[PDB]
Amino acid sequence: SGFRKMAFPSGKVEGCMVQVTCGTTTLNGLWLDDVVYCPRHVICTSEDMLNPNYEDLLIRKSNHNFLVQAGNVQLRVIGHSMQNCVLKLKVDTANPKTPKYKFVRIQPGQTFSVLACYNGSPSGVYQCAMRPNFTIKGSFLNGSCGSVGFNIDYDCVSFCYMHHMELPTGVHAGTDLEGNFYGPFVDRQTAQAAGTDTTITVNVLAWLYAAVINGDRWFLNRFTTTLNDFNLVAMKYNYEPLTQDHVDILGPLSAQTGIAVLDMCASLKELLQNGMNGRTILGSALLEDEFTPFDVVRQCSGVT
Amino acid sequence: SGFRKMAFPSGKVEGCMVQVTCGTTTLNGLWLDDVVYCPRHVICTSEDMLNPNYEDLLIRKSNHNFLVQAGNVQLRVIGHSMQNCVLKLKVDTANPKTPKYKFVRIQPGQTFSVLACYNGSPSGVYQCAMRPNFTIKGSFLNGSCGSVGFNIDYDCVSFCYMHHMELPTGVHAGTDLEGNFYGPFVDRQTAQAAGTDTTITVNVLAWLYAAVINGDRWFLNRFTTTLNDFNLVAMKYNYEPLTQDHVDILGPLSAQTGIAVLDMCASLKELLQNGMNGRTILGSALLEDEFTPFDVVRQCSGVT
Ligand SMILES: COc1ccncc1NC(=O)[C@@H](O)c1cccc(Br)c1
Ligand SMILES: COc1ccncc1NC(=O)[C@@H](O)c1cccc(Br)c1
Repeated sequence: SGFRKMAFPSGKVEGCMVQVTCGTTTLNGLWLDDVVYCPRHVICTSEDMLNPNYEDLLIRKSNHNFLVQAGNVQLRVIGHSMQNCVLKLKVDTANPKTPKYKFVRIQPGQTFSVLACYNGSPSGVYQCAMRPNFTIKGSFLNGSCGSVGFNIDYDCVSFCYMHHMELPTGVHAGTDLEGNFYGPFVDRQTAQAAGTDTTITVNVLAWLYAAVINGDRWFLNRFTTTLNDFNLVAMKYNYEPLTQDHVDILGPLSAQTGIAVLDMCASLKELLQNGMNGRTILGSALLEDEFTPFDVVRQCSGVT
Repeated sequence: SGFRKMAFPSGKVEGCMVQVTCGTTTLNGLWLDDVVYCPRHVICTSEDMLNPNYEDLLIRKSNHNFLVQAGNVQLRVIGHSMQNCVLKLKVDTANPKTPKYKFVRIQPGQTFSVLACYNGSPSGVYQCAMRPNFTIKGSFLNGSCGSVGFNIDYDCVSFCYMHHMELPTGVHAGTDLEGNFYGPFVDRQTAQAAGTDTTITVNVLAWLYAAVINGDRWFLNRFTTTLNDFNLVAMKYNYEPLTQDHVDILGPLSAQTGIAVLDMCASLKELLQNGMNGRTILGSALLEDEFTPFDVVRQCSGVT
């Protein structure tokens, strides 16, 4: 028992982290096989970030200008190319620590672990979720760019995020491993405000099932609701509309606990309307939305 | 910017996890050099846990009865001994992945990362704190025993916890790496209720400084207090008494923000007396106490 914001073990990703330097800018890179992936803003100076022309900036850069260091050893750069907002540095050596891996573009609401890095060195790991407005509420300082988000399915690492920037609102934006930004963000130091950060309803319900599984049951009530009635409440509280796909994905949790999805929705409805009244659920005084139904099952069953 | 419950990168610990089986019981072991450390209750059957005589149970066990598997390869056991509540299995091979390490017995209030394991395989990593009542609020299922807690200072892993049991209250108890339980708990399936779980005041103050550093300042007020006045409030709210050692340890955070420790105490006093009024601090609706002043500085400065 017990429920924690748990991240995947980071070892497989740690063995991929390298330091990439170009001119006077140093950030993190991801070394998989004979390719190093890093944010293209590594070629920029502070003056360039105002409105950079990455194609024109990359013309003045040769393979020898990209310094790639893995631990204390220097990798030899034999090719460089830009794919969207990432640079792919072909090195002469395949990473001997390359795990089985995939590049996946996640959907908003999905979760992933982040290995925060500085100068190619890991500092920590934490669990995140892609917000419905395509930002992530991370913990990153200057030099953390190139740090990646990922999920692990037994031995396969699915890289889904690469950190690129911090918005003036303190929230984070980045790309998938093909260099495509999540959301409308551009890799430019400009006015970029995030949209409405709605609550991931399916995740809150999954976390409510996790609470019941771990003994916290005070919020269970004698009521039920319908998808349309629940969604009227969810709209009022800036919660994502619940769909039959969401109900279907909560099936195993509903089966495990014996609490119908719509009954759990009615508990959530009353919690939205009446608040927690000074009470807590799984050590939290607010409704947690960064655990997917998959995460709850995984943690409550011990998937390694 | 941003503040997260961040764990240490787990790679160095993952390379130490092995599976230990004795009879029909399988749990995790920690392989460092040529020794495997695991909870001594591995020699018990379900019937034995009611009141086990570990010395008498260990007499019927020989080196060949302890099956130690690292990945898919079997380690040869050449010695076995009991140190307090841990078993030390001498193997014929030093772990090639042994990092620089220490065994440390932490104080209540200190934090550490846990690598939850099952059958010698890591499932996840999360940040924990030793509660003042010597329990930890973890996330562990049957088979997680032998999973360890640790801290990392650059390249050195300081192992501080080994998971042994779950109390009927759903909280967790375990030992340091010398086999000594934190708190009064015994490795026996008996009535063991935890003491009062007080709030780690110095950590809440450190987290309040983290909030100011990251932009959340609404809770700052025009007041100050004294250590004795603050402690009258802390006693009423089951908070640990604040000492001059605690004030001293919060010195760097006070210096960074320019907010005197006693002024921050006065903000905490008003938050205890008036609550959050439906507001949040660093995405939490309650006062977070599982970040030490060291953790806040580390995260806010990017120590790798
Ligand atoms: C203090 O800087 C950070 C803190 C956290 N995460 C990331 C950063 N870095 C930046 O945001 C910055 O280098 C930048 C500016 C404009 C566009 C891009 Br692309 C990148
Ligand atoms: C479901 O079991 C768990 C869940 C989480 N963490 C640990 C366990 N295991 C136990 O508590 C159990 O093997 C036991 C019983 C009595 C004394 C000892 Br020592 C160990």
